[PDB]
Amino acid sequence: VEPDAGKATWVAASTYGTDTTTGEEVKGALKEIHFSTYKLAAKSFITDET
Amino acid sequence: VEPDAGKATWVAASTYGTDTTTGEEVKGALKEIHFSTYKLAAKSFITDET
Repeated sequence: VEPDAGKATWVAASTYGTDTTTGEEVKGALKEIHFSTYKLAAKSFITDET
Repeated sequence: VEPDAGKATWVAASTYGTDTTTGEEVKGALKEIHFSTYKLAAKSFITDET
């Protein structure tokens, strides 16, 4: 599962040259979410007399 | 040769299921019998002179 924002830092416009800041954001970070399974079980019996 | 009984116990009028306890019969059996043989001999010797 992905993450969102993502904050781009505005630049006052004194300079030219590129000369571009970018808020130093992680290019590819993701989150694993993992699932697990439980088991319900029962037993019954029948005696050889009833 | 076999031995005899070899009894089987009756249920305690409540213990019908499993619930083990039912007794058991004769675990060691088949008594051996050995026939030995005995030997004998006789002799009688005559002479010409009599």
